[PDB]
Amino acid sequence: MNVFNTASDEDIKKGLASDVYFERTISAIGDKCNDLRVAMEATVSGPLDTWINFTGLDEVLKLLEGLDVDLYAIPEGTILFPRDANGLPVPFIRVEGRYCDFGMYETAILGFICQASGISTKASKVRLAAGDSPFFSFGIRRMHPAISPMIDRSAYIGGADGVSGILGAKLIDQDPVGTMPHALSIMLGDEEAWKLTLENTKNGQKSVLLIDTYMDEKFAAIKIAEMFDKVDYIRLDTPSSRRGNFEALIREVRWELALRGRSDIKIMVSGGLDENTVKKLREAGAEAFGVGTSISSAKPFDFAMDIVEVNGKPETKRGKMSGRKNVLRCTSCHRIEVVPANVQEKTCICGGSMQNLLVKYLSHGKRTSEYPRPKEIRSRSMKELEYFK
Amino acid sequence: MNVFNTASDEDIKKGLASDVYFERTISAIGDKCNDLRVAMEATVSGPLDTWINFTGLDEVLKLLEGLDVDLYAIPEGTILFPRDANGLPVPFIRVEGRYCDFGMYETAILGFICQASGISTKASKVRLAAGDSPFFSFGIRRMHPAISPMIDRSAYIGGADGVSGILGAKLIDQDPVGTMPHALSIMLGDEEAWKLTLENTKNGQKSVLLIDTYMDEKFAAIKIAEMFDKVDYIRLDTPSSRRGNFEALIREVRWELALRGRSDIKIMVSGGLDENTVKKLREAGAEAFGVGTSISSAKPFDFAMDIVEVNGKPETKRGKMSGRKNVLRCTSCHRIEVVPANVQEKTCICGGSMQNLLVKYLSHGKRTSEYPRPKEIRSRSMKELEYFK
Amino acid sequence: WKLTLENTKNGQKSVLLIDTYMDEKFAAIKIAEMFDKVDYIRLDTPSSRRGNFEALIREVRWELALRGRSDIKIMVSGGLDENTVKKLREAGAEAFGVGT
Amino acid sequence: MNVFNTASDEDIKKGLASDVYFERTISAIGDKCNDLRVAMEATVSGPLDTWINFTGLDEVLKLLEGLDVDLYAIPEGTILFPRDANGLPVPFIRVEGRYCDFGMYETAILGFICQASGISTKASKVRLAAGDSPFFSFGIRRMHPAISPMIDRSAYIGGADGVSGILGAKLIDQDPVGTMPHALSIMLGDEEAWKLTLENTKNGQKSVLLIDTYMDEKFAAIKIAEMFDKVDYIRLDTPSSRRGNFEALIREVRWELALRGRSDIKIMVSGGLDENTVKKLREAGAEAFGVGTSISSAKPFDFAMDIVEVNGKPETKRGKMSGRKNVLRCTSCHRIEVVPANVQEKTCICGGSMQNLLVKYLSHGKRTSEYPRPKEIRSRSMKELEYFK
Ligand SMILES: O=C(O)c1ccc[n+]([C@@H]2O[C@H](COP(=O)([O-])O)[C@@H](O)[C@H]2O)c1
Ligand SMILES: O=C(O)c1ccc[n+]([C@@H]2O[C@H](COP(=O)([O-])O)[C@@H](O)[C@H]2O)c1
Ligand SMILES: O=C(O)c1ccc[n+]([C@@H]2O[C@H](COP(=O)([O-])O)[C@@H](O)[C@H]2O)c1
Ligand SMILES: O=C(O)c1ccc[n+]([C@@H]2O[C@H](COP(=O)([O-])O)[C@@H](O)[C@H]2O)c1
Repeated sequence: MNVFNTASDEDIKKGLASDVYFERTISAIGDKCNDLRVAMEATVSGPLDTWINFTGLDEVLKLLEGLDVDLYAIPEGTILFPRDANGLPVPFIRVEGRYCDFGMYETAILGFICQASGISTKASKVRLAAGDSPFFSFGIRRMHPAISPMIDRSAYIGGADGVSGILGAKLIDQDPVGTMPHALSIMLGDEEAWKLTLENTKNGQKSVLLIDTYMDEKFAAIKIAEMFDKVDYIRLDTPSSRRGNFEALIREVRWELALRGRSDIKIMVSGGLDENTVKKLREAGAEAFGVGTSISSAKPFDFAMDIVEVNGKPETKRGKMSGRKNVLRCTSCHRIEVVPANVQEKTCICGGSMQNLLVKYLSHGKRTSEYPRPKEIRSRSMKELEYFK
Repeated sequence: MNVFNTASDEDIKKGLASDVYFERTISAIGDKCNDLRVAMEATVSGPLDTWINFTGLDEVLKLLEGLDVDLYAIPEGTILFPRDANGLPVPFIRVEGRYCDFGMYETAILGFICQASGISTKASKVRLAAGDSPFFSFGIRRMHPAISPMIDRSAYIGGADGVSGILGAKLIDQDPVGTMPHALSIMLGDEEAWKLTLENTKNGQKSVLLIDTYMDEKFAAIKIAEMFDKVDYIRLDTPSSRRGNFEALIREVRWELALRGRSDIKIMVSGGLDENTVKKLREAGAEAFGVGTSISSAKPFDFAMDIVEVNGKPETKRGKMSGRKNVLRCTSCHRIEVVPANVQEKTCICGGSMQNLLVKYLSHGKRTSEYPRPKEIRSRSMKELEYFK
Repeated sequence: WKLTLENTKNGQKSVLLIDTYMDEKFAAIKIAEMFDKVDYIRLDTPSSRRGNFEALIREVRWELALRGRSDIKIMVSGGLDENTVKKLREAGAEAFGVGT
Repeated sequence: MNVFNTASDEDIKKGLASDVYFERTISAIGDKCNDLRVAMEATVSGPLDTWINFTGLDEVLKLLEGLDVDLYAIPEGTILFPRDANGLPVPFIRVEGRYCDFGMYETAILGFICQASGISTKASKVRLAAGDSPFFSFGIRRMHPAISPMIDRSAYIGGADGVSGILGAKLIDQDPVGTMPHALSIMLGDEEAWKLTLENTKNGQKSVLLIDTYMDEKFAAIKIAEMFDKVDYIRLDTPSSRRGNFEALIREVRWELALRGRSDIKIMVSGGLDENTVKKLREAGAEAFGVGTSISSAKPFDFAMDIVEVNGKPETKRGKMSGRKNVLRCTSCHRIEVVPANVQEKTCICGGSMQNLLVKYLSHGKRTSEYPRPKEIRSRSMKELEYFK
């Protein structure tokens, strides 16, 4: 339909971004369509050995808005495990209405939550490792450009303090983050590149200088210390083959700077960073992190959507549990317990009462509240990430 | 800019889908821009323990067409390793021109080849395992819908005989593939669902019936054998928790059918399939495969783009090899050898002569040939996949 | 099933083997809404159908409670071990037939 | 019923050695009994990563003789894998008749083949490792005495040249094997014990002297060499805690004997022997082996018996393949292929023709041939063990 190999928002809204057997089956159903009301629930088949930071539901609402459907879901930014206290699959969203009215959208709805959720969950992990130190989403270049804005949104909501993509920055309503590339230094030499970068950085923003382009990080650090003065960060993006012991290198640089009484210069690292990498380099002395691929490429959660009830009667296939359900959670020990939809709360001297986490976002196609902006959502997940060490 | 969290083709064409430090650095360069001609080469830092089936270059050409740049690259569908006979990084594409003229596109260019390449490479692996048996791309639902068309294109070029997505089908100029979903059987019961599916399938296409919704695959298979007649395939999408030994189950079904002299009914499997899974189930008796997540979620190759020459002089950073280069390959023992761009061919009694694999696709922004359609490209990769067992 | 029930007397609990033809889940529903005095339901799931015996057992227990028949207890058997027993018990199995 | 916790032959013949639910179910069936003819086949669920040397069928015939049943089976001593060329379970015996007529015997029939088969299969393994060297079944003391005769029978049929048990010896029609115990040496001292043993050994039999009771095997070996003359074997049953390197010790002894030109004295080992142990000690110089626990305690094969057809119609449960079946094998490349009972032979240019391995041993309760004696059976398994390295 368009220039690149992508689906326009129109196309996806028309049911064009889907597996053909859906429209073909709806077509086969024909007249019976009018008489088939169902409730479908999305659950995680995917990785069960990890909690998840739910994200991407905003996209689902924009898609289903208008159809005569009811939509329940766990708010984005909520963190929990895929199975509850008793090993039951936790339903993340429930859709109700005439099957033929939205059935062709299964592909898109899953797509909206699988990939986004893996991203935000990976970012929350990095968030835990980075501690008080700032980290940024630097990985849109590893994924197809068309989805670069949602990648940065999920990395942000997941915990990133900032983002490098222009469009994602816009979406989360923050200024894009950026330092200087090796290119500048390869074209103009270090000195010229460093001077230019400093002359071009204004208040409100910190100075960052890339130093591993030509020299050894240690001598490049000395040269900068005794050449400039207003340099906030020094960034090391050490080539893989020079990374014998990145931690030892970072200690060496910090020592060499303090010796010259320039321990005011902070260190930022980037390049093939991970939560493990981040934790180690931080204990080594790195105070800022540029994290890309590990986050932008997070494996998606394997969400599945199934009809759990038909025309009021619980009905499913082998492997699924039938009936509409709610997701209750203790107001205290954040314990979960999936229950039949006719149960709204449950007591538990363990920690007060258990209240439903599901929330109605659409009623007959209409929104039931104003949707939170990214900042509000990541403010929620940071509070929720609290209960996870 | 648009409804969903995506970048429109306009946005990406405007340099909007990128890391801000690129435009910011180009901006800083200012007047010097006119005097900075560079050649940048994309190489695989990514997985080195595997060959790659290069895909996504078509998207790169549509992006760079118009800029006053020269573009060299390895044609899509070429299969090779990231390092050559002597462990040197193989350059997959080279761009030449004023740095400020395209420098902001680094993010998009990488995005176009990293993710697509992982997909097509994973599909070639499945292609090797499926043997003569047909397999289809069934995984767009795991990834964001906006990029569903490129996913199916790469799975196709990589070896898939067919694809389930509507838009991807259109792009590769083939009819979308589809069978029947559990939903149909959950709403109308098996019998009704099976009868409907058969009545709704026309010549040119084979009949496929999903059987694991309510019954045990074995008894559902008997019931179908002695109930219908014109049923080409039987599809098993056995729930994970019922998959004690999927291979043994498949043998059991095949035996039970032959006993009733209905070995004409073929078996198709789907659900969490892998190349290993595919190889085993095929040795077990499965004759068709629906492969999703393992392919749609393939890890991306970690491509990196660097300035390798400036205003005619070889120049790079630590970790990269400078100078423009060519990629020569033996016409026989498909051996590779990266060399300086002033070397077009090399002899080698090992197998004739070594000829350059790089091909000029853009000259001063103009195409230098008509771009191949998906069918032509996968016809190339199947020939190339020949030299790989 | 009818024969087994008619043939079981007081002092002893009723036990019905359910995995012979149907999927344990649907066989469990069918029994719940067909009988009433069935103490135990026994699953001797064939090895090749045992993808995740624990998950299957949870599925059955849920499907029964939904129909308010959580009074029906579950017994497992077939290639059981102390490890197997500990896991299936945490899964919801209340009786075990342990052989080999 | 008797002194010890055993089932008399009467008890087992009466259906007393069984799981109660069998008679209880037959009882429940009542009048329908007259109308329920079935065919049940025994298959190996058990270890599938190994071939099996089938044994114990003789016991099954003595149990079923008289009942109006037909019995097919693979002859004892046949060696093969549990699954055929295509991964299908191989049926080892088939019983046909009124279910109520023998159904209570399932427990006993399985018991007769599971444990015996593990024993004979383990012995064939030791047989392969022992090579040309003789080994004996020495393990009845680890198992309940009541079944000591069947243990030695299976170890013999499996490959043992001799057996230590009195009753088992009788059953295989051979003289029991025996050397001298530590007791004799603990009560009378070595010299007296050795002299007594020699004075008490007659022609036809070799002399064997236990030497590790008091001295170091090396010095005890010297002492014997220069004290006696007609000593055929020297037996080392070195205590576990003295077995630092049993192989090195054995080499040391052999050297010390040859030095004194007494390499005519052969060495026999015993104590915690295995096929691996046997292979190593044999390469070390041991020429005879006393093998116990590893054989007498062999894990049983997990045989299962199921109704595969009812009143002429193929019928089974999930997990089993229905219908009566035959087991065909190539007269050459000893390949197997289970097929429907209406197939007696199959061609295969691979190696002549495939002929049925199943053999009718009972017809209406009557034997259809004279049953082979143990010697004939192990003569068969040694020929069959040929095709296994
Ligand atoms: O400097 C920036 O603002 C910047 C923004 C986005 C990505 N990057 C670069 O891309 C690399 C990190 O991506 P990755 O996948 O190796 O983690 C690292 O070498 C950075 O120099 C750099
Ligand atoms: O039937 C189709 O045409 C079809 C097209 C695309 C995806 N699917 C389904 O999605 C599942 C396979 O995706 P996956 O990631 O588990 O490999 C499998 O259970 C199929 O039933 C099915
Ligand atoms: O139901 C009984 O009373 C019964 C008594 C003894 C043994 N069994 C069966 O034998 C199997 C268990 O033995 P095992 O070695 O697999 O643990 C299991 O499938 C049961 O159905 C069953
Ligand atoms: O000497 C015999 O005739 C003899 C007959 C049967 C068993 N044994 C002994 O029992 C031991 C071997 O049994 P095992 O289970 O350790 O292999 C070994 O120490 C022998 O001395 C010895």
